[PDB]
Amino acid sequence: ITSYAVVFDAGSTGSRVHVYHFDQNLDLLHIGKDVEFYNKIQPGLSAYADNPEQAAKSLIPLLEQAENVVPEDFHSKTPIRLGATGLRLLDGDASERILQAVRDMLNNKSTFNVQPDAVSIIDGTQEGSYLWVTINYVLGNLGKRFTNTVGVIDLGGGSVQMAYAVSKKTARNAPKEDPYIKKIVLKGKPYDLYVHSYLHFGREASRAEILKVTHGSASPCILAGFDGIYTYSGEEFKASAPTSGANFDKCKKIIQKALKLDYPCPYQNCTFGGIWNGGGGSGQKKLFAASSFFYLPQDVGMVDPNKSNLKLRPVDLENKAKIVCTLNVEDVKSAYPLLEKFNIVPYACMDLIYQYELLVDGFGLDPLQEITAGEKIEYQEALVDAAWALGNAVEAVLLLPKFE
Ligand SMILES: Nc1ncnc2[nH]cnc12
Repeated sequence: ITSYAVVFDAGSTGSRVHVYHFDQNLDLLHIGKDVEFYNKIQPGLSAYADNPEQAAKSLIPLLEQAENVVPEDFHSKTPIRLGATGLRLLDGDASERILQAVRDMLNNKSTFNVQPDAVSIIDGTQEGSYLWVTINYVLGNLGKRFTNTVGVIDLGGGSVQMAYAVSKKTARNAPKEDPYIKKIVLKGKPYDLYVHSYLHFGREASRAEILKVTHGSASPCILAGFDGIYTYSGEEFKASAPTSGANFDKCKKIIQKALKLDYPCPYQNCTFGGIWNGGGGSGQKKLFAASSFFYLPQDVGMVDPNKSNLKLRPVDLENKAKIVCTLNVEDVKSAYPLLEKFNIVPYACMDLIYQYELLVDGFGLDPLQEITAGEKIEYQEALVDAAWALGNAVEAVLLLPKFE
């Protein structure tokens, strides 16, 4: 009558296990006091790049816990999956050896149902599409017409993803690299998901794009009182404020350049960089913005304490940057200790204007349109990570006979 699912998320600095218990209607059942069992170990699979057998072994305590959580009679029919990030940055084919060692370990050490596609790297558009499933699952939209689903935007470190449901018309029309449409059937309803991952335009990566605009020169995107170097992907970028410090107007123009808003559009309409926007529409009217779209507001005191998401309009980011872009590093460090925790005080103005620009100029959102940003989303009384794991589990369970 019910089904479990076990999902590993092998991130860059640790590995996490999620176990879910779905009832007959695909609603999550509590496990203890949460809507999942969750645990984490460190370090991540990357720490064992040189020893793949040990990378897989790192996960064994988590697996054992998952084995104890799922009652033994269900084990045979319970899917287990592992999604890895990052891990691609590994030299030679250390990436693939690790994934294979994981497969071997799951096959040797567990009783769970390991499918051929169980262990993989979750790219870019795959992540965006799983996040779309997580969010629309949590909100009870699966099986509804595409127009009642909530599109997702995820500002990762390296990339930003946009995922939202479209018409079969729009899908069929889609331009002929990651394909722009991902077909997924959820609760028996086929969806055509517009999906795109923008490499270089994640939170960390975007700073490098921005600083490239000014080459060896000071940048007005940098706060007064920092004159340093930004390192991204082993490249150094000069990051020094001009004499007058940061400046919202000039930083914004630099950001507009960095985004390649003016890149010619080979299709009907584009976001930026010549990328097709997927045509917009009802599927993109309600949005949930994940990861750094939440972290930044949280770090500049926009979010109520003890909260994992918030409603905001993009104008809120612009208005925040208008103040923050007048401040220096000491001012911002004192105002916003979380930026100091994360070592990104100098980039406060840049980060805000970037998010405002990306949303409005880039993705064509109305600056007054409310969106939800969060790292977690409410499900019953609990919070679910606004990430790919749950969506991955949902998809896995939906392949079972019965769940349909
Ligand atoms: N508030 C935060 N800022 C930056 N990175 C994070 N990762 C998790 N929480 C974060």
